[PDB]
Amino acid sequence: SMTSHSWLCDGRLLCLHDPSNKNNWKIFRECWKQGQPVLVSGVHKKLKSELWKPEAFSQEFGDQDVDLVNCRNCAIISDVKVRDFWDGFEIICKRLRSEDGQPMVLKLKDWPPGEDFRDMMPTRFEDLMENLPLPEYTKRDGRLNLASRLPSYFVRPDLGPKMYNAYGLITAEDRRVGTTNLHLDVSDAVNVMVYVGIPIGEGAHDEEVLKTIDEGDADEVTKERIHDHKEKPGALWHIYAAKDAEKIRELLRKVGEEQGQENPPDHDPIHDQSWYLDQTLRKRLYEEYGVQGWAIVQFLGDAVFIPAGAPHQVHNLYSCIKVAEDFVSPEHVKHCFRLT
Ligand SMILES: Cn1nc(-c2cccs2)cc1N
Ligand SMILES: [Cl-]
Ligand SMILES: [Cl-]
Ligand SMILES: [Cl-]
Ligand SMILES: [Cl-]
Ligand SMILES: [Mn+2]
Repeated sequence: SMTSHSWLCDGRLLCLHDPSNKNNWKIFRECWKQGQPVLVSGVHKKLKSELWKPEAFSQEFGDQDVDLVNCRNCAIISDVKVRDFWDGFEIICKRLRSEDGQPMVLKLKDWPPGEDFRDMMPTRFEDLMENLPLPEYTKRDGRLNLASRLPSYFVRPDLGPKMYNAYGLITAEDRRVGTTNLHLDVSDAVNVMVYVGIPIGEGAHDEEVLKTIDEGDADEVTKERIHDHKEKPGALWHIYAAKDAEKIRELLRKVGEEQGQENPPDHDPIHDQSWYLDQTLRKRLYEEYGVQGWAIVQFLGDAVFIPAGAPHQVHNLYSCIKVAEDFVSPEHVKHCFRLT
């Protein structure tokens, strides 16, 4: 039967079921005030599916010049056509290959560039902004979004949204690599999974996705949702409370020193965006510093709400198109203030 909501992460994560329910705020606001992330399912059912396909991006924008990132080694592939990314999104026999002859795992960097999403793709901009959940928080002019109402004493977010496009990680060795490394933002954000590409035939890797979820830190209800099939899993997130950010910095300074890095005692390994917490490092964080996080699998149409100041990282299980909007809720405005 239909219900308003359910819990994941052993009761520590709110999951809202109806993205356009006018009463969502009554359930959301207490979890949000406590500094928790929140998940909202079903946003894909609200969107125009034909606007969010890889083949349409390639057809409309394919002659644009872009840079890619090789996720496995952070090498930059400079000044190639955006069709070279999109045509290999799902069809592995069309993907760029490294020197070893293997298909690469690529991220499309800064596309659309800077604040250009609305100008480059006005129909996509409308379809997304009209269907975002918790619209009093997330719309540019929502009553609980302070972004347009704050003086220069506050760091203000860029004009959005921003698109995040990358292939899925494939191999056992790939399990320890991030799509987006551990970092934090001084604004709140909502991140929507608008498309998941699961390759079939020549380069299918469904076995190692299932091994990754079964051997990892996800909850039993999350593990249930994977094994049911039915919905397409996109990306594995780890999110940490803003209050735990300095303990995470302490662990990463200690690990950097063990690995013979030479860093000043005050350097900020979260701001550097150079680390992915693999299973070893997540267990050490819990055992040695007493810090627990939230392990979240973002399926097609799931919106992840990330609180300002919360360290987070992302690992794509399959090829993903994500679209994210920054906002400034009153609950977390302290994180962007420029004094004390
Ligand atoms: C590999 N795989 N494929 C699926 C779906 C395909 C179409 C709907 S759901 C779910 C998983 N885990
Ligand atoms: Cl907070
Ligand atoms: Cl458009
Ligand atoms: Cl709302
Ligand atoms: Cl990154
Ligand atoms: Mn982020």
